[PDB]
Amino acid sequence: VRASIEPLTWENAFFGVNSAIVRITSEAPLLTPDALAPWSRVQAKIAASNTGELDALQQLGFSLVEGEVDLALPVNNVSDSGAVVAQETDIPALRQLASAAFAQSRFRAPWYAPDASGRFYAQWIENAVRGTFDHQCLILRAASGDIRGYVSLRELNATDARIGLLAGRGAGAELMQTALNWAYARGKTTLRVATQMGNTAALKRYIQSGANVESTAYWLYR
Amino acid sequence: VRASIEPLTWENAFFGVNSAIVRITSEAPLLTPDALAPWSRVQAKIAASNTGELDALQQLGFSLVEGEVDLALPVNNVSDSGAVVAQETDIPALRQLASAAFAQSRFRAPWYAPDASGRFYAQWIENAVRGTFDHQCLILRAASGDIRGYVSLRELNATDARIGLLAGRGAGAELMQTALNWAYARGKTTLRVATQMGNTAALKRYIQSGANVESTAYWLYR
Ligand SMILES: CC(=O)SCCNC(=O)CCNC(=O)[C@H](O)C(C)(C)COP(=O)(O)OP(=O)(O)OC[C@H]1O[C@@H](n2cnc3c(N)ncnc32)[C@H](O)[C@@H]1OP(=O)(O)O
Ligand SMILES: CC(=O)SCCNC(=O)CCNC(=O)[C@H](O)C(C)(C)COP(=O)(O)OP(=O)(O)OC[C@H]1O[C@@H](n2cnc3c(N)ncnc32)[C@H](O)[C@@H]1OP(=O)(O)O
Repeated sequence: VRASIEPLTWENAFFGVNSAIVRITSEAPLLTPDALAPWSRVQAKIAASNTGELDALQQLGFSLVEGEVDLALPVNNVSDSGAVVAQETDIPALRQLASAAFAQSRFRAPWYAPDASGRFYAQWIENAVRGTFDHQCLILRAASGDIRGYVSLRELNATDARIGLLAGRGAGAELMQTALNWAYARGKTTLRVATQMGNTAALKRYIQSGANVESTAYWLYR
Repeated sequence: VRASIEPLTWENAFFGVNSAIVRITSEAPLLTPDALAPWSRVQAKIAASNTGELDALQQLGFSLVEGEVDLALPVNNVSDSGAVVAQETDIPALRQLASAAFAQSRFRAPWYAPDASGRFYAQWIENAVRGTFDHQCLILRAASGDIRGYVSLRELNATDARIGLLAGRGAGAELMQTALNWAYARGKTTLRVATQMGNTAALKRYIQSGANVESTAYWLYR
């Protein structure tokens, strides 16, 4: 296996770690134990179909962290769910929800500090509200005015949008409708969303809403 | 961590190995390096969501071999693809096809001998041909009489049937039609099918056919 090793600059500043990511290409230097050695953490993402790469990376000391499924949904005029655009005043509530809901990502212990995953996704949802990572966060409210669901969205290109984060017990159908309507309004044909392999509730909901699988992957760390 | 460790009786005789399967549970002896010692190969299948078990096993030196997705679809509106029940005379051709099609299985080298996977899948399809009404291999024919595709099927219980192997380039739709019809003929309401996480062509076909995800798992070996 040949691959470049490059620092994950953003994550390093955010987590306070010395981490890099492997990028497998024909032209890169040989991937060797010596090259990998000084890094506190190294990450690799590979297609789940590529058993050659899996074996090669396991023979360089990498372990499975999690599998990922990336799905796509056709976008049509589904009509709105009554969702509203999150405002700056919703940030504390959303950060709290997200930190609780996304504690078990690929930034989980023992790979990262116990609080790292919650911090990462609290920041993600805040950035969505502010429009600096995702473009918007959309919210559903209960009768009491409390948030019962949210979904963050961004435009990817001329044809595609992507769900960043999505959460809300019993609100899955409505949140998918919300995300598809947002994409439709922006002239997209395709709405993309990825989830962990283990997240059967999410997979089921995406498929119920019209998704099909586009790619599958493993994240492996050293 | 506690787990039972049991010999894989059939595989041991078939492959000529001394292997066992580990299943993590509270009412079992501690899972230790010593308990794992007297085996040539140990397997574990875990829910993809169970990262606690993943890391327990990785601490004991288990490695990912592959991920699986199990899906189900309702048996509703069925029809006749023109498929036929495989006969003894079809066995040599089917063994040849299945050995080739399912090469990159969880019995691939380096985990097993180079010929192991081919032997296993040829035996699988042969067993299906030599089955009764409860376990069959069905063949789709080209106009030449050649095998265009095949699917193995088993009755599970009062409500369910399961697809074992399914293969035929350009024949996915017709093979799913065949399977649904077979299940219907036995008054089954639910059809189940598992595939490897990396098999996006199979995943897409199953979802196109109305399947949704039921469970996801990793196979790890030591
Ligand atoms: C882009 C991304 O963020 S991907 C990750 C998606 N987000 C999450 O995982 C956040 C937590 N999950 C959720 O908010 C919701 O489960 C959703 C949005 C994924 C799905 O919502 P819905 O389709 O309405 O499903 P709902 O929440 O009603 O769940 C139904 C059942 O799934 C189960 N379930 C739901 N989430 C989980 C979970 N994280 N772990 C285990 N079981 C779960 C529940 O037990 C529930 O009850 P039942 O099994 O007794 O029927
Ligand atoms: C229960 C089980 O056995 S699950 C495993 C299913 N069986 C297999 O994987 C055997 C090989 N594959 C096949 O027989 C079939 O392609 C099926 C049944 C999976 C799907 O059939 P269809 O839905 O008709 O898809 P089709 O055969 O048209 O394939 C579509 C594309 O996927 C690709 N593809 C199919 N199987 C595979 C595979 N195992 N690995 C990589 N790519 C594949 C094809 O090359 C084709 O590419 P193209 O569109 O660029 O020509």
